[PDB]
Amino acid sequence: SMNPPPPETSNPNKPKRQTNQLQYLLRVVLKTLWKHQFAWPFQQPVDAVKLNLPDYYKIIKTPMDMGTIKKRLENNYYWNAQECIQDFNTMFTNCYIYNKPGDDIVLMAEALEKLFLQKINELPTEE
Ligand SMILES: COc1ccc(S(=O)(=O)N2CCCCCC2)cc1NC(=O)c1[nH]c(C)c2c1CCCCC2=O
Repeated sequence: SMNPPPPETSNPNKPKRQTNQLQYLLRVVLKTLWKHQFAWPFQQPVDAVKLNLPDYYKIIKTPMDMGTIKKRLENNYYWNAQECIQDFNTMFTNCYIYNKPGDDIVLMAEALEKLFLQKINELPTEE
């Protein structure tokens, strides 16, 4: 079983803008999680081929990861902050669907998610 193509990170047909909320999402929220001890399972799409996980994309139909989110922000793929927040939520949801209580990755996801929520609770004012 092959990996699916990774999520689109650029769309030359979508209008683009910079906002303070998107600045905060890339340079505060994403950066805080990206530099964290537990970031590494979440920095790129799950490679079901190299890791020999042929059921991963049978179970996870909306994959998402912080490498994709980072590239989406850097390519101005998001217009609304909620599009980016939704991607982080999807990434965490996938981890809790595929993995079980007691798995190390679940503990890593919980710690990253706590930090994500703390940072998003300080999202700046909308324009
Ligand atoms: C044993 O699992 C790994 C071992 C090493 C690395 S790695 O060293 O980072 N690396 C180099 C080797 C080839 C893959 C590309 C990066 C990653 C992973 N695995 C993840 O990054 C990852 N993430 C999630 C969200 C998952 C998983 C897989 C396990 C649990 C299921 C899951 O939900």
